[PDB]
Amino acid sequence: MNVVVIGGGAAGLKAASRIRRKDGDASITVVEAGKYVSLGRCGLPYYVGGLVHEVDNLRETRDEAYFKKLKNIDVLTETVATEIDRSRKTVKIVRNGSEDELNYDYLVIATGARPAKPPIEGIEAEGVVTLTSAEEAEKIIEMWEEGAEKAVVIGAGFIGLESAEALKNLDMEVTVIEMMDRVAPAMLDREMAVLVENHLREKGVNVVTSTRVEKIVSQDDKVRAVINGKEYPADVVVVATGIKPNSELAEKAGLKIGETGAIWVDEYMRTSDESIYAGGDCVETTCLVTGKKIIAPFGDVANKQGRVIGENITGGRAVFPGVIRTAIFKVFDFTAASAGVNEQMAKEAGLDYFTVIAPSPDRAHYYPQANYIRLKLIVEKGSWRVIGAQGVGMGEVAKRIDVLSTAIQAGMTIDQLANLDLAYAPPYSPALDPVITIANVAMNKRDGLFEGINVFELKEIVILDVRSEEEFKTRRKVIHIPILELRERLDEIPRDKEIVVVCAIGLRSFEASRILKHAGFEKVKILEGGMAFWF
Amino acid sequence: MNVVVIGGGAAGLKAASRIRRKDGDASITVVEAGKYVSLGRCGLPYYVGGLVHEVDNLRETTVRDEAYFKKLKNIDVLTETVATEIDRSRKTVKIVRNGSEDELNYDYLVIATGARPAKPPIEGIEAEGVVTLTSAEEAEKIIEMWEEGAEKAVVIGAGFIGLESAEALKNLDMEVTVIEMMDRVAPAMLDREMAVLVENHLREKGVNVVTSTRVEKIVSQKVRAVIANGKEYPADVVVVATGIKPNSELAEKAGLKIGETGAIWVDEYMRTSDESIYAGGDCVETTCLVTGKKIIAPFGDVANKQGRVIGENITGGRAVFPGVIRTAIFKVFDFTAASAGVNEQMAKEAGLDYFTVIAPSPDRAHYYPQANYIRLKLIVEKGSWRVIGAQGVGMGEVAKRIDVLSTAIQAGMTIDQLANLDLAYAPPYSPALDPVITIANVAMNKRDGLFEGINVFEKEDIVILDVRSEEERIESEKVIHIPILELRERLDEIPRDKEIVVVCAIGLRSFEASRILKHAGFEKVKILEGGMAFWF
Ligand SMILES: Cc1cc2nc3c(=O)[nH]c(=O)nc-3n(C[C@H](O)[C@H](O)[C@H](O)COP(=O)(O)OP(=O)(O)OC[C@H]3O[C@@H](n4cnc5c(N)ncnc54)[C@H](O)[C@@H]3O)c2cc1C
Ligand SMILES: Cc1cc2nc3c(=O)[nH]c(=O)nc-3n(C[C@H](O)[C@H](O)[C@H](O)COP(=O)(O)OP(=O)(O)OC[C@H]3O[C@@H](n4cnc5c(N)ncnc54)[C@H](O)[C@@H]3O)c2cc1C
Ligand SMILES: CC(C)(COP(=O)(O)OP(=O)(O)OC[C@H]1O[C@@H](n2cnc3c(N)ncnc32)[C@H](O)[C@@H]1OP(=O)(O)O)[C@@H](O)C(=O)NCCC(=O)NCCS
Ligand SMILES: CC(C)(COP(=O)(O)OP(=O)(O)OC[C@H]1O[C@@H](n2cnc3c(N)ncnc32)[C@H](O)[C@@H]1OP(=O)(O)O)[C@@H](O)C(=O)NCCC(=O)NCCS
Ligand SMILES: [Ca+2]
Ligand SMILES: [Ca+2]
Repeated sequence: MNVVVIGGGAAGLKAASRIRRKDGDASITVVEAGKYVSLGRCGLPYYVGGLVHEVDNLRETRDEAYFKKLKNIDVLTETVATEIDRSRKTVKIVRNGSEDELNYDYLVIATGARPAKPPIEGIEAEGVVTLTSAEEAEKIIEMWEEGAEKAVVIGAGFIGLESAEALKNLDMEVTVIEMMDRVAPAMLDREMAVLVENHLREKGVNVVTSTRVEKIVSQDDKVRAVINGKEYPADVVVVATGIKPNSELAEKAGLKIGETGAIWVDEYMRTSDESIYAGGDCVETTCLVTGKKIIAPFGDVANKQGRVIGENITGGRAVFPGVIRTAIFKVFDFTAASAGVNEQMAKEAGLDYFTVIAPSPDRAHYYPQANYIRLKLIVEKGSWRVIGAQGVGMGEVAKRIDVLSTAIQAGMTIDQLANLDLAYAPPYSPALDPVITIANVAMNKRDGLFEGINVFELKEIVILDVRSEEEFKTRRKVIHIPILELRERLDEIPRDKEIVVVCAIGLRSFEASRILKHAGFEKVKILEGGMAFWF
Repeated sequence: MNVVVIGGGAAGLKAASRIRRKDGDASITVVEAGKYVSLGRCGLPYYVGGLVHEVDNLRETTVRDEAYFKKLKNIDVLTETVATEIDRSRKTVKIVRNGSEDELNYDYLVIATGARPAKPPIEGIEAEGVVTLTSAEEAEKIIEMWEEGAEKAVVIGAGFIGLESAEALKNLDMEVTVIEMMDRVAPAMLDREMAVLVENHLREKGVNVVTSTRVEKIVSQKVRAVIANGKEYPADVVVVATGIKPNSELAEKAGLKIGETGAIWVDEYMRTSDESIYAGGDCVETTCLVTGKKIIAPFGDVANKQGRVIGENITGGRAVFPGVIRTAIFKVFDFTAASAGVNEQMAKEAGLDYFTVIAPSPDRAHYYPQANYIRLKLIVEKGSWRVIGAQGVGMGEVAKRIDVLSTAIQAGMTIDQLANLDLAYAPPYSPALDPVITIANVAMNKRDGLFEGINVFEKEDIVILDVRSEEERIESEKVIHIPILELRERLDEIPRDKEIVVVCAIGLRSFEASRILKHAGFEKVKILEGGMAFWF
């Protein structure tokens, strides 16, 4: 048969490659609009930053010849598909300025997504870019070659912050302007995003939240951006404020657009027309924790979908049930990562939930280069199914979020979580993995064992520092009694007042809280996270 | 309530601690036969190897002795007190402390006596220089014999303890030999195809290894070990790492039930025959969850999980420990080796009909710096399509993929649901499709029959189709070289007569070669799953 696919990225070409494997004499035409094809855009930041030496490192082991000689896939570069005709099973295209028509039996719509442009003045001014194409990344390189030293990023998304770091590695002053309460809003709660935020500031990236941008001042077509009513010079601006899926070829063909604005498909990835599969960044998908439909615009999602499309055109049955939003990005020295549902979207899903956060050693506390990762876990009440997890930190958080991610897709309970046999040795984890121990911490709050509160809760009431050595401390109703000294002292403690137990990262806070309870104290609050989030 | 606990292993003191947090009034007494309470054994190798400066560190928080457990948890820890007999009718425990004999009254009793090292019945096994890494005493015995100038060593056992000892001892710039009776290093964890990698990294790091050899005698004056083939290996230190025995003897002497393994039997609640007697840690029988088999999982993580549930039910709860999956990990030099779930040998002895697949893949996006290629092996059950075991070895982050796959195995995931698993991907952390997702797809490619793959084990007429660019490789004998990007065209070269075995660097471009020829109708085309990596 002949298959025509509209794309050129992860989705398009993986779909193409799998159909080639299943059928060796199907006719596969991939229609692409740009010069480059199969480019590893999921790296462009690390190219700007210098980790990657040249852009062709993100297409390697890859021109049209590669796809011809290897897979016998005919890829037409710099050709636009301008209309789909489902009645004649045709795709009209433009090439060399002379139009033509491709006839298909199966068709892949894999058109990706474009950067959403905030409707504001000066957006098209020179020096305002997006990190969507090789070309735009390079332009950032030429303006730094030409004397650019100040940068504004709009948006603390993972693309935003990675272009923040990429740009600071160019020795530019970076300021990031975020619309929301905290940095990385899709992935994190305030509670946690504080950390990331302060790490950025500590690396010379300035970060301002809960502000829009009003205008982009341009001189001779340059820049400076008006925050709240402030100005932030800028020789470049990268706009990273979300995406908008390239679905209009699909809508103008009668294909069904779901409430995200993106092409609706089913589990099989077929679109409304049976002959017409679509997948990747242009397509809607289901959040399997809540079942709401969303756009999960990631590269792993794209390969997974594009393969299921490939398999189906070839006659098989394969499903892509949905996603859970497990994302991860890398900041200077911190990792941040998210799985399942966070507090805002757990709220908008109507789920009754409870929250617990417990940081833990990376590897054996005594082994060299052990770090403290900070995990927050969101558990659904009654069922006790775990519905979200998030992590930020200095050392190895990615593994904990991968395990908690597959735990959440398993619908595991904090009960069956706590006894998950994990791979432990002193260089890899402590005896009970951070994921284990926060399972236990969830059940100590659930079982009402301890009553627990976060750090935003500032009401300054007595705070007890069950610590022991102050090099970093808080100023003050601060009474200090070492945990080891507590069984004995305990006299200072007053009672009849709210005492909020506070240790270094909350372990000893727990072990005190229960000590006080035995004592007879009525109000004891343990500070989740501990001095881990005090800053 | 007063609760007694035999031994301050991990299990013993986590059990006691969990009780303490839920009951401030209970009397908790812990009896310990040795001087040191709560030492972290899992770190003694890295102590000997020098990563950890002081033995005492393995007992720190940022020294956690009886005064610690008294001042902080109001737990009465009795050091150097041996528990000699338990009597369930009397509900008492006889202790000998100070060469005097007393008794301990109890309402609930916890047995957490751990395991002693199994000692192979050999002549000279009690000579000087022969050690186990079971206690801080034996560990610093090693360090002092090196201080006195020992340079030759022999390890018996390619288990994790033995292997960690090989690296620790070689870090002292000694010449280290490992002798293991079975055909492969790390038998309980790995298969031969995988186990050879670990082996070869050991020899390329200068710890020499002899497999499929027994130890027959130890000579002395002060050591030297004669090995099978009567090969004699000089020795100035030997560590025996041959396995363990659960310290369950007071239990059967008290009439409690001993399981088929020799360890104390426990139910899911971690109780024994006597309900007043809970038992956990290295002395207890456990369930392997994929096969239902009864086993001994003498690991520190299972010890603490049990210890917590034990403490939870003494203190009026409902704790459950269903078993384990035998997910273990060790580090040898620049390599990491890990297993979860069932292994080939244990799968056939469990009688399950399964298939296997091997597919190495990059640590991170190939263009990102410090990408390594981990090797994953996946054992998937027939009919169900459940993933029942995985092994991974390599330089790079393998541990992540075995933690995720171990989770999938305990959740009963099939390769079909494994392929869709939403993981955390960004160029510095994984490639677009994580190695786990890729092996899932390669498995569904075996099950779907799209490729016939065979392992690193070939003397039959056949042409080895080599797709690669630079040959720096198999050398020869029926090898035809055609790089993959020219293969589409150059075909009347590959004789459409003989069985073809496509071999590439990692196994990936081979799959696209094998399918290319499938289109060409070659029929008798098979593939080397694993790639060039599994080769000598
Ligand atoms: C800077 C950056 C960093 C990223 N980092 C990550 C990350 O860390 N992790 C992650 O998971 N994801 C990341 N992504 C996202 C990832 O790139 C996308 O999810 C993935 O590229 C999806 O590709 P796709 O095939 O859906 O669309 P694309 O890869 O965008 O492919 C679009 C192609 O379609 C072609 N096209 C579109 N419409 C037409 C038409 N009408 N006619 C002809 N051709 C057309 C265009 O030529 C374009 O070549 C990142 C993206 C960017 C930009
Ligand atoms: C060198 C080494 C490295 C290891 N590495 C790892 C690893 O990397 N990963 C991993 O998962 N596991 C590892 N382990 C295993 C881990 O130590 C065990 O799983 C764990 O120690 C078992 O806990 P336990 O308390 O049951 O045993 P133990 O901690 O040994 O507790 C036994 C205690 O009971 C006391 N006792 C015993 N009998 C009596 C008696 N009759 N009277 C009084 N007291 C008694 C003994 O004094 C001892 O103090 C390692 C073990 C060793 C030795
Ligand atoms: C690679 C790309 C062109 C598709 O090419 P592909 O041939 O389909 O993908 P691979 O190179 O890994 O080979 C894929 C197949 O070989 C298989 N394979 C077989 N043995 C294997 C082995 N030992 N190891 C790895 N893969 C193996 C894989 O399972 C996969 O199987 P499948 O055909 O059933 O799907 C596409 O992913 C792309 O466009 N990448 C650039 C866009 C992108 O992802 N950007 C993100 C930037 S980080
Ligand atoms: C340390 C030991 C005695 C257990 O004592 P413990 O006080 O109960 O263990 P911890 O120090 O971790 O404190 C654990 C408690 O703090 C809880 N906790 C509460 N909030 C926490 C937080 N924010 N972070 C960490 N722990 C927290 C833990 O869940 C746990 O409570 P719980 O199990 O009752 O539900 C035992 O593990 C041991 O002997 N370790 C050495 C033996 C060993 O592990 N050897 C292997 C060498 S690596
Ligand atoms: Ca994802
Ligand atoms: Ca384990």
